[PDB]
Amino acid sequence: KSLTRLQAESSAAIHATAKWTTENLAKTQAAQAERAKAAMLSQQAAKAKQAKLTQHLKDVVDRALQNNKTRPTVIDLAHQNNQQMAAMAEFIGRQKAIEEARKKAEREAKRAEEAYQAALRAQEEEQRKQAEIERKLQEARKQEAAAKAKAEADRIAAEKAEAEARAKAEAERRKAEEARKALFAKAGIKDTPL
Repeated sequence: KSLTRLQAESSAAIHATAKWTTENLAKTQAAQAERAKAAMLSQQAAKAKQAKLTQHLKDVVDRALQNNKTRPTVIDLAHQNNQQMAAMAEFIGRQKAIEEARKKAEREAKRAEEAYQAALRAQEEEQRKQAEIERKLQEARKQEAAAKAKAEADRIAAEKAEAEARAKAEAERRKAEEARKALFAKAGIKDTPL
């Protein structure tokens, strides 16, 4: 094969690889946009869960403040009677039990708050990765355009070298035939009808 045809095969193979690279990045972009959308969905669910468990904590706090209204009066501590002691002991038991339930509602609200912050960070990270893939995909498209333009220019150069090779061989063949026939014609030996 001619050097121009061999050069056109080399650049066509490089353009085929540039196409594969761009296509791989385009599929990566589409799969990464789906992961970002999945992370937005998971973040909206953690946001809802945080609001729900915060409301539950608020409801347990209101149960405490309602029970606190029932606090009995025990001021003569040296002369407490059995009914006043039972009233105070039962009030303290109810306040301690509500406090255990409030501590648990608060532990759960805090975990849900932390899970909402983690899902916000995960959404941010999937969007960061998506924007980086998009920058690489733009890079892939620019390299592919350059490879396409080069493969095309090499193919046209190969075609031009063959058109020129053919024109030159025809021009040399006609020049030799005319040179031979001019010797006869210049000596006055002329052509005649068939």
